[PDB]
Amino acid sequence: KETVPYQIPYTPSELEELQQNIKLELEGKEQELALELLNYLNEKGFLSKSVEEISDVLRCSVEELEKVRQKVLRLE
Repeated sequence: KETVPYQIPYTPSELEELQQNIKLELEGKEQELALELLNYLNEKGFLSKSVEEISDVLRCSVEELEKVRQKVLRLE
């Protein structure tokens, strides 16, 4: 790869795909958190920090954030 990529820093397709996949996959008390942070800050989601970060920001358990993230990341 010579020239710079296209998914940098962050692309819309990724964010939109993340939120959609969240509400399309997760549910109950899983998609809410994921979508919450996603809509709360687009910069924090696709390439968001470690699970610990998102968890600390959402004040929710890391385990949950990990499950939702893995479910929405499994697509990749």
